[PDB]
Amino acid sequence: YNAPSEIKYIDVVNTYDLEEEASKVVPHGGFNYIAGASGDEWTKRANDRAWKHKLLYPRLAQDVEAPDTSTEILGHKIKAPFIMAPIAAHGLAHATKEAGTARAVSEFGTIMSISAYSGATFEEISEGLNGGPRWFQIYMAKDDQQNRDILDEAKGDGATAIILTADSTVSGNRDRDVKNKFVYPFGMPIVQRYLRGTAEGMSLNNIFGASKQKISPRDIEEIAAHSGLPVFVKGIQHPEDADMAIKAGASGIWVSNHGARQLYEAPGSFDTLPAIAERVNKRVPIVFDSGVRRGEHVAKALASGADVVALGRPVLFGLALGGWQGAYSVLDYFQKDLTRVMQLTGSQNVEDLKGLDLFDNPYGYEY
Amino acid sequence: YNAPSEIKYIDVVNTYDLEEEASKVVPHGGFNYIAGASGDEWTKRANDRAWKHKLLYPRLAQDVEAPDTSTEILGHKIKAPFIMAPIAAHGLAHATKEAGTARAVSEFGTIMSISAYSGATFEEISEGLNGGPRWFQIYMAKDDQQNRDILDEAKGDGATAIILTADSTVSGNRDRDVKNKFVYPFGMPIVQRYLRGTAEGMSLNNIFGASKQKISPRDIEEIAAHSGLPVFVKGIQHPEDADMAIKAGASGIWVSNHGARQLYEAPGSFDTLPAIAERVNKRVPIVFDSGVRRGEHVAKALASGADVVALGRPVLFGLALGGWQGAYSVLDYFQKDLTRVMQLTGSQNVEDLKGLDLFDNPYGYEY
Amino acid sequence: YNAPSEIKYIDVVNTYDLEEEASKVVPHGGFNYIAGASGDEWTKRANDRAWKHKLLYPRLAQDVEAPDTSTEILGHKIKAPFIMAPIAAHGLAHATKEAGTARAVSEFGTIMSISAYSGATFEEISEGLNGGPRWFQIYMAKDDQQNRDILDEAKGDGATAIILTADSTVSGNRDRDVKNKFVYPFGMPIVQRYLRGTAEGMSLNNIFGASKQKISPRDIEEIAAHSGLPVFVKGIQHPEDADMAIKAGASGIWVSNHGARQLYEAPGSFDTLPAIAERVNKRVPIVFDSGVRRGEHVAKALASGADVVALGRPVLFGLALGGWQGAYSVLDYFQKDLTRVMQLTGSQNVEDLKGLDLFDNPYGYEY
Amino acid sequence: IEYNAPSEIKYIDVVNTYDLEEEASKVVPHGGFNYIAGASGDEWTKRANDRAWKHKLLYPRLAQDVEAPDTSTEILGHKIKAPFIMAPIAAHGLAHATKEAGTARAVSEFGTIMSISAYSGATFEEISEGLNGGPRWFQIYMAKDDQQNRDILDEAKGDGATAIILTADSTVSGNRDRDVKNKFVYPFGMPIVQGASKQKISPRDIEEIAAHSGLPVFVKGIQHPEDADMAIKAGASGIWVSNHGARQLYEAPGSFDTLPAIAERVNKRVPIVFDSGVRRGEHVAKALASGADVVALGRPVLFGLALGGWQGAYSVLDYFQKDLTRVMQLTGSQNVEDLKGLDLFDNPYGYEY
Ligand SMILES: Cc1cc2nc3c(=O)[nH]c(=O)nc-3n(C[C@H](O)[C@H](O)[C@H](O)COP(=O)(O)O)c2cc1C
Ligand SMILES: Cc1cc2nc3c(=O)[nH]c(=O)nc-3n(C[C@H](O)[C@H](O)[C@H](O)COP(=O)(O)O)c2cc1C
Ligand SMILES: Cc1cc2nc3c(=O)[nH]c(=O)nc-3n(C[C@H](O)[C@H](O)[C@H](O)COP(=O)(O)O)c2cc1C
Ligand SMILES: Cc1cc2nc3c(=O)[nH]c(=O)nc-3n(C[C@H](O)[C@H](O)[C@H](O)COP(=O)(O)O)c2cc1C
Repeated sequence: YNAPSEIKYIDVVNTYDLEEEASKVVPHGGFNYIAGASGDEWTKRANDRAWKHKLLYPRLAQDVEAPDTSTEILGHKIKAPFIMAPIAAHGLAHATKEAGTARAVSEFGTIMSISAYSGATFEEISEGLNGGPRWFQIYMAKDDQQNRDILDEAKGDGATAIILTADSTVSGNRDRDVKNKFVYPFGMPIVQRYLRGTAEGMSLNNIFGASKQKISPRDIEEIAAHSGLPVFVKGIQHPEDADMAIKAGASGIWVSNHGARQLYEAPGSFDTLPAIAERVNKRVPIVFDSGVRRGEHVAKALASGADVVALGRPVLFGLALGGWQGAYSVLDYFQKDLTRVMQLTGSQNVEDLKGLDLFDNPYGYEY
Repeated sequence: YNAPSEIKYIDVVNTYDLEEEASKVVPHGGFNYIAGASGDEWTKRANDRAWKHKLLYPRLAQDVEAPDTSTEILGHKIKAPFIMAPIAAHGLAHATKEAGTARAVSEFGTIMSISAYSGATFEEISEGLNGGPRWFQIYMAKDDQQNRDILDEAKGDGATAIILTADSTVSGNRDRDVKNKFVYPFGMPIVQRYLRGTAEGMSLNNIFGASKQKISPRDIEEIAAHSGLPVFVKGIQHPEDADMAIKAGASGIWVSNHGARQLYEAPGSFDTLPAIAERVNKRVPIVFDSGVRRGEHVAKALASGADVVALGRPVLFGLALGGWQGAYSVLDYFQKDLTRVMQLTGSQNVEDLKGLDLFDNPYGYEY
Repeated sequence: YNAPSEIKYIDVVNTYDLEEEASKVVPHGGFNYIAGASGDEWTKRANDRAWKHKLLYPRLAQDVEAPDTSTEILGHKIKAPFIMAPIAAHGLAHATKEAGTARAVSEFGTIMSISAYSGATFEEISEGLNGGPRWFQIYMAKDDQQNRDILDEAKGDGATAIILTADSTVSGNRDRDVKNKFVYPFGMPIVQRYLRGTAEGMSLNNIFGASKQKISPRDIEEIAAHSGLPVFVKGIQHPEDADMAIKAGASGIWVSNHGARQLYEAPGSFDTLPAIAERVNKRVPIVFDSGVRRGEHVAKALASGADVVALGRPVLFGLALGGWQGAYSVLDYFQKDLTRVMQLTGSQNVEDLKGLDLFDNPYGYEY
Repeated sequence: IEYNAPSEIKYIDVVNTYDLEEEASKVVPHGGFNYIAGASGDEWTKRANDRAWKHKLLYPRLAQDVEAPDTSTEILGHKIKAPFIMAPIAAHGLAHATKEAGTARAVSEFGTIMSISAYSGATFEEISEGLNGGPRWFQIYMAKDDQQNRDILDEAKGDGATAIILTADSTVSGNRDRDVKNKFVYPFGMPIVQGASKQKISPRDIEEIAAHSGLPVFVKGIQHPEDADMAIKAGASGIWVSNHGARQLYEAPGSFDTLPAIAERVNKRVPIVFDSGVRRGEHVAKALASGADVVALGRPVLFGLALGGWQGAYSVLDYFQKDLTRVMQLTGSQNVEDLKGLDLFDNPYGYEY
């Protein structure tokens, strides 16, 4: 499996261009596994087009200069209001794999979310992170004991938070992977205690198929008790699941449609956020994801009730293209892109963004 | 008439791809008789896009495992909440014709609907049905006795329900058929009793022509008294017709626009179901059709007030590609596809699906 | 100037196809003068797409058979609720010019509207009409005497109503005609008196330029008083103009935007009709035009508050393809087309069309 | 650095202004051509500026007793032939050799107000030549150093500027994808200046520029009505609704969708200049009916400059006037005040209808 191995910074004019550029260095099956989404990919187009439903205003004479993008979340100072989303199998994009990404995230100065379906070990990622804050994302086992072990091992690694992803009890209808009969070209060290024998050669359907299908609120309570760490429930799109999660002991709400890779013919993630934030009414922090590509998106997410956003596909396309330097280039882009938007909207800091007016656009994408 | 005859299962990644796949093997006239719709087919595209007006929510920690797709309608236990739609002249799609389809539907475990314009005899379909349940769909003659005869034969063969298709009192303006100058290349045994000889060589326009134009509610009463069977009234888009049908004695309502093949410049069928369902007010069962293509459209219909759905073009496209096994592949796909959707929306059984929240998308297809 | 001369019936499948088909046998300039409209023709597209804002319901068990398209307007019995709209310079479409169209309309059994910018004389047209009813459409001269003159000639020739086209005090910005430097290849005998020459070699801007710009409500009183005939005011899109015209003695309101050939960046004509019909509140008859192409449109117009529609561009493509007989085929197409629609909508007669429920589509054209 | 703008001077036939964009791409150097035509991000907000005109639609009106409509109007004492003036734009040299002076002469002979950018490729003297006694407003980009502002404003009152336009929506550049991709470097210098422009602009800066210049000040870049309140309160004599032809903030609305709410907050306290997207008489009319007092034209004049110097520019100003004159006739507008009273049709379907 010929993954790219080249390391370097890259010019990021916009993050949409990176998809096509990565398509040229990443193996066909893997690239489309990274890029693709459920069905004819309509709900992924909605993730992207929802950004035009709410439009930013330029603001004049605001007494603003050198905006400060820093913020804080569960006591982690970070350089911008974004973090790295859990993404499986970075190996698919670059030989340095999760360590590559980790090192970029670490040096940028934000949080790395580690995925249960990681291609690399904790040890290999820890050396990439070099003491940087990390949270861990769990896809659960059926067997309770294996869950205690993963959470224990994750804690020993230093994870200061746990992410329950619950939107993937079975796989989404990912036509690209099915037509390419994709199977993972390496193992998943952390979870293979419950695939028992390698993830290599298996499809994402049997992997999700061996994880826990029958997740209940009790699982959120349980994980919080055992881990002793703050718990995010990730994949939420209906506000009712925000109440349920919080009542179950979640310390944060992660709004997300899994980048349209799960339930098809669903709304674009950003359209669900206001309602969810209104229900949460600031009881816990909110991380938002699924379709962020621009600083104008980070702003809009913040203005709409998110505390931070999680970045995914672009950072993977950066990795592919220049390893940890390519990824850092993408993180650096987002900060600078955000820094421009703050200046033109009268935002001195991250709290100002959360308070911005938004122009409602009933006409949508075609205007 | 060079129908395909090859029998086999097929991969089904989605049902849309089947269209182009069938055109390569089904001859020009018959293929376009099956695919196309009235006018420029704007309403057919409406049936497809209506699905994007109400969107599903993913639900999390719903305590759901191995969802059950079985439901019951008018005493029949069926494996999934869908039935086969009455479709004429399956010979256009495949040499095994209505028998092929019958075998698949019966072997899958759901109800077959028999078209009065079937290319095969009642006897030939029975072979195919090997005991499975059937409903009979009548295009009424003008002569009463001939209605009684047909209903009596239908009931003789085993029909447990009669479907009155009342939306075809004259043909829609099917441009593809006018320009191809399409005429049926074999006869219709159940109805030639009222044609100018045999249905072979005739346009659908004159066949409908030979059928009853002046259909009134007295006909619903008459069919039900005579047949002593449940009568569904089919082709309903407007709520008043549903009340009228029920007062006239109908035992179910069948929401349909005939796959856009009749009145042009009308709404997508799905946009009309809620208002019809409110007027029905759970007095009788509702079957929905016209545009179903995914498990998600199956769930959205039940959620909006149907009890089951009817499948059409997709099953025919499959039958063209692999006879009874091609058709079976398609039904199986709709079942697996529904199963995924139930799990992700947090529906343990079919009754849960009818209680689902939908997201209103006022932006429409382009979002 | 090489206009078509062939006379024959034609196969009309839909009226949209006729446009491209007439382009094959009509000289570039004259064709594009017929086909085009103001600006980028966005408002011509709005005229067509507005039909998708209100969608017809099919209705079942309506007890309808052989519907009757006949109707009556200001005491004229006619075979269908449509009339021929006034259009200049028919000789650009066909050698028989306005006499061929007259023959078509008269044989069909509806009303002919004569343009003041006709290229036939009153006697040539009158010959094709062989006694059929006619309405005369005036573009006013600046000089009062010449207005009295034209009306005297129109009443003497048989006209039973006068149509005041008032939406063209100056020309639309018709981009096709400027780029083609289009000018008329023959004279216009009826208005010649107030052009300082012959209409031959003149642009439509300079012709409209000679006509009265300063049309006021007194111009309506005066035409009524002089003619003694019922006066339609034509080009209305704003309800206030309906009040104004009726208050000035108009006996009819003709809703129109000149088939999008005048004011650019304006609504599709059909969207403007309900408001107008409400303000009119049945004080006088309403003719609708500007975009009619199908029987569904005729039904929607009548259901939205029109008594009749007027046909235009497609009748002229008809004339190009087969002179009076091609034209007749189009009228006969509209008659048949509306007949199917009445059958499926449950309309026995023309009055029934006026009471139809329409489904509201807020999603517009892409749905 | 090397720049080879077209130098031919001629009148052109303008059928519509959309066609001028591509026509001018055939005779303007690629880099500079796309500097003028391009916008931020993937230009969705520039497309938004154009499509907004389809949100409100004009009605034809009949028997309005109208003839020879009159497009003249008046703003802060200036009598102008049409309710449009020229927007402030930099680097006219990018379009034509005659640069700002060419545009000046078209604007002057036509009979409306030239607006002069601080970042112009020409001297006040070179521009005054083309202007030939005609009226001018000076648009400032503020420097950090107060003395330079005061010096540039004195200079501008010296040349005869009768208003000052403060442009506050460019505290940092838009994200112009084309310029980055084409590594476009500005080919000439800006002799009215000499980057470190004033980021931290406040209301106090409005007060100060009114107070020193002693001229009417317009605030330019407004898309939020609060900012109209802030401007009038700080002493602005005018409000200039603009998103900078979409060359600035991305993923924002089309300028014309924001106009009504601003007009409503302004309450005719000061006059309103509107811009960003104007391409037809139909748009001048809708801007006016939606609360504007005059519009500013930009890209289409420049494209006319490119194709025919002052005479191309002029052909464009001429086009708008005739185009607007057609619309007035068909809408029942005798004069420019009548346009501000026009009813508009609400189109909730959007561009696709
Ligand atoms: C290739 C890929 C792999 C992913 N793997 C995981 C995973 O293992 N666990 C998880 O919770 N989310 C996973 N996600 C979802 C992301 O955390 C996030 O929700 C998504 O990337 C946001 O969409 P965007 O990247 O298009 O902005 C994955 C997404 C992608 C594209
Ligand atoms: C080729 C074809 C033939 C049909 N023949 C009949 C028929 O004989 N009787 C009837 O009641 N409906 C008939 N229908 C309508 C179907 O019962 C059903 O309404 C339609 O196929 C559903 O739309 P879809 O297939 O596009 O989802 C036919 C539909 C198609 C596409
Ligand atoms: C080529 C052409 C010539 C026309 N000439 C006239 C005319 O002389 N007088 C008039 O009142 N309307 C004229 N009209 C407008 C028609 O009366 C009518 O409003 C229009 O054709 C309806 O639009 P449609 O043809 O797209 O349905 C003309 C329209 C066309 C297309
Ligand atoms: C190439 C270019 C340069 C510009 N330079 C300036 C400038 O220096 N100062 C300023 O206030 N506005 C500037 N603008 C904005 C214009 O004043 C005006 O707001 C814009 O042209 C309106 O967009 P439109 O011409 O596309 O309708 C510029 C616009 C363009 C396209």
